[PDB]
Amino acid sequence: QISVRGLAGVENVTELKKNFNRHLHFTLVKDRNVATPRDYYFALAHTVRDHLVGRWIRTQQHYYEKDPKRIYYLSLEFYMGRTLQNTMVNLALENACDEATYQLGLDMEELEEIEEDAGLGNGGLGRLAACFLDSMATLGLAAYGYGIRYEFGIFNQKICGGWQMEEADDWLRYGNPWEKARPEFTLPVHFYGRVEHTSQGAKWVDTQVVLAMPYDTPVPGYRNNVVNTMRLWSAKAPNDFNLNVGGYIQAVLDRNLAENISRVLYPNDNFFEGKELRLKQEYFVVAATLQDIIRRFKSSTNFDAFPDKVAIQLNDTHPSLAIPELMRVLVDLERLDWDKAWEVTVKTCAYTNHTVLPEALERWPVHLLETLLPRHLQIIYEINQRFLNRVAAAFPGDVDRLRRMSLVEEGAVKRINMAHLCIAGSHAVNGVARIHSEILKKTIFKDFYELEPHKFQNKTNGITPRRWLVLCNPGLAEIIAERIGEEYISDLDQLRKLLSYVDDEAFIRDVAKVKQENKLKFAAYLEREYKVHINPNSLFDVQVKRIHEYKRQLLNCLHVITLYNRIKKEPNKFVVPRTVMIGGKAAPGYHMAKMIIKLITAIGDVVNHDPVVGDRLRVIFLENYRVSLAEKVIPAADLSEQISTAGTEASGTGNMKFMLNGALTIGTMDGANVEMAEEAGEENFFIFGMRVEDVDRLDQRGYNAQEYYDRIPELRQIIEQLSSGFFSPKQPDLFKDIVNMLMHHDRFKVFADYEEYVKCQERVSALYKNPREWTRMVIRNIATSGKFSSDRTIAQYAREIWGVEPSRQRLPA
Ligand SMILES: O=C(Nc1ccc2ccccc2c1)C(=O)N[C@@H]1O[C@H](CO)[C@@H](O)[C@H](O)[C@H]1O
Repeated sequence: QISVRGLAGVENVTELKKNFNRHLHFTLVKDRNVATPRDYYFALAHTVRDHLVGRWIRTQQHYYEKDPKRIYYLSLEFYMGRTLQNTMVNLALENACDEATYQLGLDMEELEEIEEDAGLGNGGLGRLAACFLDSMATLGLAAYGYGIRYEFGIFNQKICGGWQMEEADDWLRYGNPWEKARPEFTLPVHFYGRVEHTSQGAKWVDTQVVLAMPYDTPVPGYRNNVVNTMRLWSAKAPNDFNLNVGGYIQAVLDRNLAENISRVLYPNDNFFEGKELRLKQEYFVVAATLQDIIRRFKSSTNFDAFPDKVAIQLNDTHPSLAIPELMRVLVDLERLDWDKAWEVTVKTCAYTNHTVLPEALERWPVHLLETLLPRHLQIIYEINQRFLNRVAAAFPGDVDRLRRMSLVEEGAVKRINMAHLCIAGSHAVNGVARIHSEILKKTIFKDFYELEPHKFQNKTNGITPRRWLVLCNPGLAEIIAERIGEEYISDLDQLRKLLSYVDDEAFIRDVAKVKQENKLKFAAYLEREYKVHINPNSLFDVQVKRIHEYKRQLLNCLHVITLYNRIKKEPNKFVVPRTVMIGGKAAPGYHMAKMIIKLITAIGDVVNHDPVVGDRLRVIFLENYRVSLAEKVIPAADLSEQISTAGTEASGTGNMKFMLNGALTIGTMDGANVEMAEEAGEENFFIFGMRVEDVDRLDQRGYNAQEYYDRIPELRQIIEQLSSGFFSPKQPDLFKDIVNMLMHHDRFKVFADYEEYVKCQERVSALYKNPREWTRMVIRNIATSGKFSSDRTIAQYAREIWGVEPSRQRLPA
């Protein structure tokens, strides 16, 4: 059908069709008379998987021969989404499979909707890991993703009476055709026990053993025949575990205790909960991974070359135990001296920070580490002592620097600061956008920066143009390719060439056409799967991301209510119609975030059924926001809401997805928004609100929300409506907590940005009245979105952190 989806050769189509029938018969044990769409999905999945195998075995054998430096990306989260379409795209099989399935009398797009998302992540940090694996394969790096195979990923969100209900994400129920169990590579992990000191070193003894079983998932590069590996550990009890009939039975049933380690992903987005189970997960992935790393290195005695052959990237502090675990192995097991072991560790490890919010930082109580990991605590104390000696020597007599920089936090409960541990034990520390990285140097890690300025770097985040353009928006990818060819898909800087098409009337028409088709298709999806009705001619105003106070979904709510009140005041006046879509999950125990969801639905209940409003304003809450839903709503959007309080969103990546797919951005000068506006030109961006400096000034003075309430009549009206029960007639005080929070304890200064936000929103509406000028500004965004490709991000990591050269050269097919 379309060019970028590859060739549908006579011979390829014939082969696909016969392997499809072979798998349906031999693999699924079905015949065409009983087969359901799910059976058809699986036969296709298995048929496409067959094409990976040859390339996967030869990629891995190639690494064994050439022995390049290996990159180990350690993460507790990999937010993968669906795999079928992505595999077809990267293998150039999409059109062939489309043809082959059509000839079998099947609709491939219908089959693609049957795949479960691999939802092994919460949000941004998890999806970054997924984009990174794609880019590393595409750039020909010898890279491995290492994490946990959660039986249950992020929960499915259902909305019931406006409230969020959580249900288990049983994603493995029908099986996962993409993974390959490797039980033969199972490894032991130790917990608890005690430390014994001998003539020749410390020994960790009397431990409980949990087995770690790896599952390998292929990661194909873009049309380069490279297939890398994502290895995910699963927890298994040993067979002498807990080993009378009641006693015998119970001992077998208690195997569950060990296997609970890999059962479920913690659903917290930017908040730290000090739970033992979570600590076990963190050690589990670290201990199993490091043994695999060492095994692979030994199959290349001399650990001097270890950092020449190994890089370990820590995705936040979650796998921070890699540092003392590497020390433990090198000192206790390999018998290296401390200082040499430490040199190796530092040169091997690097740390990426993803947030500045204090409540998100990992601070493990000492008594937890004492019981679960007694040897690691000793190594940590030893690391701390040697580190503080260096601080003392560099800043003599600065006793307060010593307590500020300590890995050990004293107080009610003693805690270990894992961020401090990572900085001390890594040769490189980076933030995820230029503004975020500067904030790390000037505020939270200022002391560490003064000690070791050379450690601190920036690596602005990116998103893969494969999943986030070609896969989810084939229409846009095609019209771009018509003008500038296909090479941009792996070299996104080439989109700049679209600047010379900004006054091209054909191109303007095509861009606007692709968007309207995306909007029609999404409007249909809402009717079919959710029986909700929207005007596809209205402006699609969307904010999708995790529900958090810092992200200020509440500021969006205030604008929405303002528009509604303005309409009710002047019903027969013209306003640009909007569909306001807000989606995202709240962490199960975050009361305020759950209250915000209820507020959103409550506004919709009033707004969507007011006859005077008509189809001029619609408020929709997008249920169960996840990777596969993002792939649908992002191409359909006109306006991207990126309205976090300046200084709080480290980078953001949703912002980039929208820019690449033809939405204009309303946002604050926060995270990557700053660099996006810089690339496109500020005139092509809807920037409003306090900058970081303005937030600082307001804090020095003290934030008084009352002041804004007193001086803004429109804001007063909204608050009074909330208090009085306008949006909750049967529970008049339902939103008292929200009002109280806004008036008295607002950490994120919602009121302070309200006026500029509403003002700027009027400028958006004005521009949308002029279709040709809207579209020309759109073209200016798409054309400057090149910097935000994860290929760029990964090449910077490779060159400035890992010390390896990316390559676009094909491996033989
Ligand atoms: O901190 C994040 N997530 C988590 C996830 C689990 C956690 C568990 C315990 C404590 C903090 C946690 C933070 C996160 O997603 N941060 C986001 O990372 C993105 C990728 O770098 C950024 O774009 C985004 O700005 C940032 O908020």
